[PDB]
Amino acid sequence: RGSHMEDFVRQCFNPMIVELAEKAMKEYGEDPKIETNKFAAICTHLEVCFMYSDGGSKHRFEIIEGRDRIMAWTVVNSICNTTGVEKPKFLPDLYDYKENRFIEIGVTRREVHIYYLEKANKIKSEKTHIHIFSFTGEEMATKADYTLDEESRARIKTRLFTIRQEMASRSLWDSFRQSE
Ligand SMILES: COc1cc(CCNC(=O)c2[nH]c(-c3ccc(C(F)(F)F)cc3)nc(=O)c2O)ccn1
Ligand SMILES: [Mn+2]
Ligand SMILES: [Mn+2]
Repeated sequence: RGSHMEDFVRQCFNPMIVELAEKAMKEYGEDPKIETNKFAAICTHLEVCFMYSDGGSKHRFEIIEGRDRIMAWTVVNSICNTTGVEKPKFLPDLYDYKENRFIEIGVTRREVHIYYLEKANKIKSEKTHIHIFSFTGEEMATKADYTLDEESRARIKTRLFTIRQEMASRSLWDSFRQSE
Protein backbone atom coordinates (compact mmCIF):
# COMPACT_ATOMS: atom_id res chain seq x y z
CA ARG A 1 0.00 0.00 0.00
CA GLY A 2 1.96 2.97 -1.31
CA SER A 3 0.33 6.16 -0.03
CA HIS A 4 1.45 9.76 -0.61
CA MET A 5 0.79 10.40 3.09
CA GLU A 6 3.32 7.83 4.33
CA ASP A 7 6.07 9.01 1.99
CA PHE A 8 5.34 12.60 3.00
CA VAL A 9 5.55 11.83 6.71
CA ARG A 10 8.88 10.08 6.07
CA GLN A 11 10.16 13.13 4.14
CA CYS A 12 8.80 15.59 6.73
CA PHE A 13 9.94 14.19 10.09
CA ASN A 14 13.25 13.21 11.61
CA PRO A 15 14.24 9.56 10.93
CA MET A 16 14.44 8.89 14.67
CA ILE A 17 11.05 10.49 15.31
CA VAL A 18 9.74 8.30 12.47
CA GLU A 19 11.19 5.14 14.01
CA LEU A 20 9.77 5.95 17.44
CA ALA A 21 6.31 6.57 15.97
CA GLU A 22 6.54 3.28 14.07
CA LYS A 23 7.49 1.29 17.18
CA ALA A 24 4.71 2.93 19.21
CA MET A 25 2.01 2.29 16.60
CA LYS A 26 3.00 -1.34 16.02
CA GLU A 27 3.04 -1.90 19.78
CA TYR A 28 -0.58 -0.68 19.75
CA GLY A 29 -1.56 -3.02 16.91
CA GLU A 30 -1.83 -0.22 14.33
CA ASP A 31 -0.17 -0.19 10.90
CA PRO A 32 1.62 2.98 9.69
CA LYS A 33 1.57 1.73 6.08
CA ILE A 34 -2.23 1.81 5.90
CA GLU A 35 -3.27 4.07 8.83
CA THR A 36 -1.21 7.00 7.63
CA ASN A 37 -3.04 10.02 9.08
CA LYS A 38 -2.55 8.57 12.58
CA PHE A 39 1.11 7.94 11.73
CA ALA A 40 1.48 11.64 10.92
CA ALA A 41 -0.32 12.70 14.11
CA ILE A 42 1.93 10.48 16.25
CA CYS A 43 5.04 11.94 14.59
CA THR A 44 3.73 15.46 15.21
CA HIS A 45 3.00 14.81 18.88
CA LEU A 46 6.47 13.25 19.22
CA GLU A 47 8.25 16.24 17.67
CA VAL A 48 6.27 18.69 19.79
CA CYS A 49 7.19 16.80 22.96
CA PHE A 50 10.88 16.80 22.01
CA MET A 51 10.83 20.48 21.00
CA TYR A 52 9.06 21.29 24.28
CA SER A 53 11.62 19.45 26.40
CA ASP A 54 14.32 21.44 24.54
CA GLY A 55 12.87 24.63 26.01
CA GLY A 56 13.88 25.81 29.46
CA SER A 57 16.99 24.80 31.37
CA LYS A 58 18.91 21.63 30.56
CA HIS A 59 18.16 19.39 33.58
CA ARG A 60 14.62 20.73 33.66
CA PHE A 61 12.47 18.02 32.08
CA GLU A 62 12.28 14.25 32.11
CA ILE A 63 10.97 12.86 28.82
CA ILE A 64 8.35 10.12 29.28
CA GLU A 65 6.85 9.99 25.78
CA GLY A 66 8.91 8.11 23.23
CA ARG A 67 9.86 5.26 25.56
CA ASP A 68 8.60 1.71 25.76
CA ARG A 69 5.65 1.30 28.10
CA ILE A 70 7.53 -0.56 30.83
CA MET A 71 10.51 1.81 31.06
CA ALA A 72 8.24 4.87 30.85
CA TRP A 73 6.35 3.52 33.85
CA THR A 74 9.63 2.72 35.63
CA VAL A 75 10.69 6.35 35.30
CA VAL A 76 7.25 7.52 36.45
CA ASN A 77 7.63 5.37 39.56
CA SER A 78 11.13 6.69 40.25
CA ILE A 79 9.73 10.22 39.93
CA CYS A 80 6.77 9.65 42.26
CA ASN A 81 8.87 7.76 44.81
CA THR A 82 11.67 10.32 45.05
CA THR A 83 9.51 13.47 44.84
CA GLY A 84 6.44 12.18 46.71
CA VAL A 85 4.04 13.36 43.99
CA GLU A 86 0.98 11.16 43.43
CA LYS A 87 1.25 8.57 40.66
CA PRO A 88 -0.95 9.43 37.64
CA LYS A 89 -3.52 7.03 36.23
CA PHE A 90 -2.26 7.35 32.64
CA LEU A 91 1.23 7.76 31.17
CA PRO A 92 2.00 11.48 30.71
CA ASP A 93 4.50 13.06 28.33
CA LEU A 94 7.01 14.94 30.47
CA TYR A 95 7.90 15.77 34.05
CA ASP A 96 8.95 19.26 35.16
CA TYR A 97 11.54 19.09 37.93
CA LYS A 98 11.40 22.88 38.19
CA GLU A 99 7.69 22.94 39.09
CA ASN A 100 7.48 19.25 40.16
CA ARG A 101 4.60 18.02 38.04
CA PHE A 102 3.78 15.89 35.03
CA ILE A 103 2.92 17.52 31.70
CA GLU A 104 0.40 16.18 29.18
CA ILE A 105 1.07 17.53 25.68
CA GLY A 106 -1.80 17.55 23.20
CA VAL A 107 -1.90 18.41 19.50
CA THR A 108 -5.30 18.76 17.80
CA ARG A 109 -6.85 19.71 14.47
CA ARG A 110 -9.93 21.01 16.34
CA GLU A 111 -10.53 23.95 18.66
CA VAL A 112 -8.19 23.81 21.63
CA HIS A 113 -10.98 24.09 24.23
CA ILE A 114 -12.63 20.81 23.21
CA TYR A 115 -9.34 18.93 23.22
CA TYR A 116 -8.43 20.32 26.64
CA LEU A 117 -11.76 19.39 28.25
CA GLU A 118 -11.51 15.93 26.68
CA LYS A 119 -8.00 15.37 28.06
CA ALA A 120 -9.21 16.69 31.45
CA ASN A 121 -12.26 14.43 31.85
CA LYS A 122 -10.06 11.29 31.86
CA ILE A 123 -7.55 12.33 34.56
CA LYS A 124 -9.99 13.00 37.49
CA SER A 125 -7.01 13.09 39.91
CA GLU A 126 -6.19 16.48 38.40
CA LYS A 127 -2.68 17.07 39.74
CA THR A 128 -0.98 16.88 36.31
CA HIS A 129 -0.54 19.80 33.89
CA ILE A 130 -2.25 19.94 30.49
CA HIS A 131 -0.77 21.97 27.62
CA ILE A 132 -2.57 21.84 24.25
CA PHE A 133 -1.24 23.20 20.95
CA SER A 134 -3.47 23.54 17.90
CA PHE A 135 -2.52 23.38 14.25
CA THR A 136 -3.83 26.90 13.62
CA GLY A 137 -1.39 28.50 16.07
CA GLU A 138 -2.94 28.88 19.53
CA GLU A 139 -2.59 27.00 22.81
CA MET A 140 -4.07 26.51 26.26
CA ALA A 141 -2.52 25.44 29.58
CA THR A 142 -3.87 24.54 33.01
CA LYS A 143 -4.35 27.53 35.34
CA ALA A 144 -3.00 29.67 32.45
CA ASP A 145 0.55 28.61 33.35
CA TYR A 146 2.15 27.97 29.97
CA THR A 147 5.34 26.62 31.61
CA LEU A 148 7.77 27.59 28.86
CA ASP A 149 9.16 30.77 27.33
CA GLU A 150 7.12 32.65 24.75
CA GLU A 151 9.81 32.05 22.12
CA SER A 152 9.80 28.26 22.63
CA ARG A 153 6.02 28.00 22.32
CA ALA A 154 6.24 30.25 19.26
CA ARG A 155 8.76 27.90 17.62
CA ILE A 156 6.36 25.00 18.24
CA LYS A 157 3.45 26.94 16.75
CA THR A 158 5.43 27.93 13.66
CA ARG A 159 6.44 24.31 13.20
CA LEU A 160 2.86 23.04 13.43
CA PHE A 161 1.69 25.59 10.88
CA THR A 162 4.54 24.70 8.53
CA ILE A 163 3.51 21.04 8.78
CA ARG A 164 -0.08 22.00 8.04
CA GLN A 165 0.94 24.16 5.07
CA GLU A 166 3.19 21.50 3.54
CA MET A 167 0.43 18.92 3.96
CA ALA A 168 -2.11 21.19 2.25
CA SER A 169 0.30 21.83 -0.64
CA ARG A 170 0.11 18.10 -1.39
CA SER A 171 -3.68 18.01 -0.87
CA LEU A 172 -3.31 15.75 2.17
CA TRP A 173 -4.38 18.28 4.80
CA ASP A 174 -8.12 17.86 4.18
CA SER A 175 -8.02 14.10 4.81
CA PHE A 176 -5.89 14.72 7.91
CA ARG A 177 -8.14 17.35 9.50
CA GLN A 178 -11.32 15.37 8.70
CA SER A 179 -9.88 12.27 10.44
CA GLU A 180 -9.42 13.14 14.15
C1 LIG B 1 -3.73 6.30 22.11
O1 LIG B 1 -3.44 5.26 21.21
C2 LIG B 1 -2.07 5.05 20.98
C3 LIG B 1 -1.19 5.16 22.04
C4 LIG B 1 0.17 4.97 21.86
C5 LIG B 1 1.16 5.10 23.04
C6 LIG B 1 0.64 5.94 24.22
N1 LIG B 1 0.08 7.19 23.73
C7 LIG B 1 0.19 8.47 24.40
O2 LIG B 1 0.75 8.60 25.43
C8 LIG B 1 -0.47 9.65 23.68
N2 LIG B 1 -1.14 9.37 22.43
C9 LIG B 1 -1.79 10.48 21.70
C10 LIG B 1 -2.49 10.23 20.39
C11 LIG B 1 -2.57 8.94 19.89
C12 LIG B 1 -3.22 8.75 18.68
C13 LIG B 1 -3.76 9.84 18.00
C14 LIG B 1 -4.48 9.62 16.67
F1 LIG B 1 -3.94 8.54 16.03
F2 LIG B 1 -5.81 9.41 16.92
F3 LIG B 1 -4.35 10.73 15.88
C15 LIG B 1 -3.66 11.12 18.52
C16 LIG B 1 -3.02 11.31 19.73
N3 LIG B 1 -1.78 11.86 22.20
C17 LIG B 1 -1.12 12.14 23.44
O3 LIG B 1 -1.13 13.26 23.82
C18 LIG B 1 -0.45 11.05 24.21
O4 LIG B 1 0.19 11.32 25.41
C19 LIG B 1 0.59 4.66 20.57
C20 LIG B 1 -0.34 4.56 19.55
N4 LIG B 1 -1.63 4.75 19.77
MN1 LIG C 1 1.82 10.45 26.08
MN1 LIG D 1 0.27 13.78 24.99
